[PDB]
Amino acid sequence: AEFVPPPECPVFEPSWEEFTDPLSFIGRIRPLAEKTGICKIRPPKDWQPPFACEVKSFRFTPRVQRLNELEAMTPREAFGFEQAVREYTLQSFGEMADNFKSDYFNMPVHMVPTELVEKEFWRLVSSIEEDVIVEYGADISSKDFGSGFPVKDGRRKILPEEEEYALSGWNLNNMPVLEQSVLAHINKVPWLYVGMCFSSFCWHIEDHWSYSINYLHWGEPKTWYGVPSHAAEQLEEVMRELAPELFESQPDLLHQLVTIMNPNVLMEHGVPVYRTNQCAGEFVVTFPRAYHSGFNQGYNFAEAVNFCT
Ligand SMILES: CCCO[C@@H](c1cc2nccc(C(=O)O)c2[nH]1)c1ccccc1Cl
Ligand SMILES: [Mn+2]
Repeated sequence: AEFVPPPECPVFEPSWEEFTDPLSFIGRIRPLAEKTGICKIRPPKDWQPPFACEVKSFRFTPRVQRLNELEAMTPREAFGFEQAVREYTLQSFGEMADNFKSDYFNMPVHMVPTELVEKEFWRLVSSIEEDVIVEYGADISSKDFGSGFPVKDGRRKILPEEEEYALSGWNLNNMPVLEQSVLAHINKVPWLYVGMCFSSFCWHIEDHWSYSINYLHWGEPKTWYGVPSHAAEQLEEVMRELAPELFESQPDLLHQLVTIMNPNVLMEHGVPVYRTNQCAGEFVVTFPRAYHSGFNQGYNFAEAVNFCT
């Protein structure tokens, strides 16, 4: 009855030698990681970049997420006016996020097991008797208040011990993003995600089937689910079979806005699914055409960008 956690995706702990170049390292781990879709990379213990966002000015309006919006399809009065998008700071969002989680579980936020938040998230997604609503500071451009990584653009001070991280290849601002094409001869920045408990992103692949790299700067873990690219057509078949008929014929770019599905449903149809808990300071790499989704365990701050090889 309860949620069955998928098997864990690979976790790599590269030495300082292997950590020298990200593209070479990802190319070496590819024979295994491309068979799981996603993988986690723990940097060496002494690799600790600072947080370089403009915190004093960081203001955002997170989007409202109703967990059971799809199960509710199968009309309430004044639908569409459930909750307005409101402005937070990092501090005020974190206070709201911690208060929500501690009130919901009746525990301190860091004492709640990750398996319990996971089991409760999927129960709420399919629940018609309990309407839980959360907020997600998602798709915040790094050009607004700066990247979480230090950058040498002359906008914010960089200490001498921090210059290493502004020049590091693992700095998401230093990832290659320019795809090769003839049009490029004839003629992208990271995004930020401020999460709270139960805030989520649904199943999707990247534009142009691109790689993606994701870094959790700080906070509570981000829970991931990934499908290897060799099962991409299997997942899309399961989606079309079980998606509402109103959304079944929608283009993939639009359907990916509401592609929420319990991983056990995919596993029961033969789709291989892997999971991981991405903790603060760890990278998650998604491979080409690897479907992925997930949710946040609590107040956290992530940075993501598509990169090309
Ligand atoms: C309201 C959340 C927005 O969801 C993003 C999103 C993608 C993504 N990929 C990796 C990690 C996260 C993460 O929220 O941490 C992601 N969020 C998204 C979901 C489906 C389709 C397209 C887009 Cl743009
Ligand atoms: Mn993604």
